[PDB]
Amino acid sequence: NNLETYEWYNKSISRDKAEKLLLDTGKEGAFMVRDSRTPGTYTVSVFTKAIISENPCIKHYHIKETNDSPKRYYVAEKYVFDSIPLLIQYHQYNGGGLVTRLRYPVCG
Repeated sequence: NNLETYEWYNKSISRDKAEKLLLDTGKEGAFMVRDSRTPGTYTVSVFTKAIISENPCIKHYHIKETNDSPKRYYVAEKYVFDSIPLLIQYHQYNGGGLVTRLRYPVCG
């Protein structure tokens, strides 16, 4: 289940790089992900077309894990999943709060 393969996943990524990659993509709600280390949760870098202080804001959401069944990972003590991809795939489609529920996974 080792992410690595999602336009949104960004291994060894940081908070600055994702934003950088985000600011590069623009897709309001640019979705990205970055591994953490804790219980095994992954990070999700979400970016809202930003180029100044107009409004556009970036957001790095971490996918919390809760002994799957029901699901484990989540980014809002909300809808949890057995993996970021599903957790992401779930946001990318259905609702799922988040800036825009995974508007466009950034892969930089």
